[PDB]
Amino acid sequence: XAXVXAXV
Amino acid sequence: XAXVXAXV
DNA sequence: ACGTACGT
DNA sequence: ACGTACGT
Ligand SMILES: *C(=O)c1cnc2ccccc2n1
Ligand SMILES: *C(=O)c1cnc2ccccc2n1
Ligand SMILES: *C(=O)c1cnc2ccccc2n1
Ligand SMILES: *C(=O)c1cnc2ccccc2n1
Ligand code: NI
Repeated sequence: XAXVXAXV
Repeated sequence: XAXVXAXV
């Protein structure tokens, strides 16, 4: 859920 | 992610 | 419900 | 001259 590299 | 000239 | 982010 | 960055 976090987006820091993928954002899902 | 390393910062030695951009640091991202 | 998954990998992105740069230039001296 | 070099890899760090999280939860909905
Ligand atoms: C977001 O909160 C989150 C948490 N765990 C995960 C596991 C795998 C893919 C995506 C995820 N996203
Ligand atoms: C993004 O691509 C990415 C990959 N690995 C991680 C590990 C821990 C926190 C955030 C991350 N983001
Ligand atoms: C940092 O760890 C890192 C890794 N690879 C990259 C590729 C392109 C731009 C920035 C980057 N940062
Ligand atoms: C910073 O500007 C910079 C430019 N290119 C690089 C290539 C390899 C390692 C570190 C670098 N830092
Ligand atoms: Ni470059």
